[PDB]
Amino acid sequence: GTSKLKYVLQDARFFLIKSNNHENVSLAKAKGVWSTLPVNEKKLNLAFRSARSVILIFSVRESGKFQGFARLSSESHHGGSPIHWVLPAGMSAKMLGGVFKIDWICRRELPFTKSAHLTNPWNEHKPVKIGRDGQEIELECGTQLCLLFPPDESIDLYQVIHKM
Ligand SMILES: CNc1nc(Cl)nc2c1ncn2[C@@H]1CCCCO1
Repeated sequence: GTSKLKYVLQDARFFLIKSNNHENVSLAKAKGVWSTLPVNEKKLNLAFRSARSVILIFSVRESGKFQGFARLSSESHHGGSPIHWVLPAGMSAKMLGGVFKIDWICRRELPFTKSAHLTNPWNEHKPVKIGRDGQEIELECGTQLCLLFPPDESIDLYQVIHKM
């Protein structure tokens, strides 16, 4: 069903996450972690304290799709297990040092063609697929985008709900 998903998305904030490569999104799905550039890291840390749920919606650049979405379960933290990110042209591990823990809500893909009817008020009502890494998505647009994804029947949202 969709009832527990709607409960998790209640009063959530949504952020677009753009990755330069598929390898880091696969690593993120396997390990439950994400790292971003310092400007977005500060934005996400502020949002984590302010909202019942912060939702990251992932899109690999040039893929024409979203690769899934996840809930932040922690603020960023330094040290800890070193994540072996594949680094873009000039993106040292120092610029990705903060690690957020995340709980995946959906690991299924959604092609951009299926979201063409959704526009983001916080990006000049451009289609929601358009936006820079870290772009915030307004509540109503973000909720409807997350409901567009195929159900991920391998995920049990019971444990996610207890962390709210
Ligand atoms: C493990 N996290 C990341 N992995 C990769 Cl490949 N790229 C990233 C990541 N976080 C931010 N970016 C941005 C996307 C816009 C252009 C500069 O890079």
